[PDB]
Amino acid sequence: RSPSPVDPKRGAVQPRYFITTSLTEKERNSVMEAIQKLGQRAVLVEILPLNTTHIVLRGPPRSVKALCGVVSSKWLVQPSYVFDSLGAGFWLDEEVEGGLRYFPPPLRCQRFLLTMPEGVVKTMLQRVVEFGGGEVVGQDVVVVSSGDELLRFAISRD
Repeated sequence: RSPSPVDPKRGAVQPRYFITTSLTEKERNSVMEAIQKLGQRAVLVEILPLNTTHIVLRGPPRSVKALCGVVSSKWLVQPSYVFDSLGAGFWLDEEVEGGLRYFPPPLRCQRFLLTMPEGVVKTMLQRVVEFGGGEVVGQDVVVVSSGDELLRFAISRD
């Protein structure tokens, strides 16, 4: 988060399709109202809607939707990205605002060995791996014992 206070860097003038994840109802409604107020080709719109480009979340990626965004090259931005852009009068540059985007998709065509017992956590991680174009092994493998390990792998590629 480092825009210039004089001439803050403008983001590209193009459609932005926002969803939110794991926000409180109050913060979600505030984010929605700000997106609608700023406009300028942004819209608040499967695990992710097929038209998703941006995911608003508070804090680091933790939910299934946030992890699917990490591995499918969506922008992951804090609520401040929306409120700061409304304050500037235009959509700010996502990277200057501290937004996260991992390109190309970091799990694509990679094989993952989930060294954990069966359960909802394993199931969710298999869904994330597949959402990112990877394969879960049922040798060139990435061993994962936690979602944190998969996340740290996904953000450290290229």
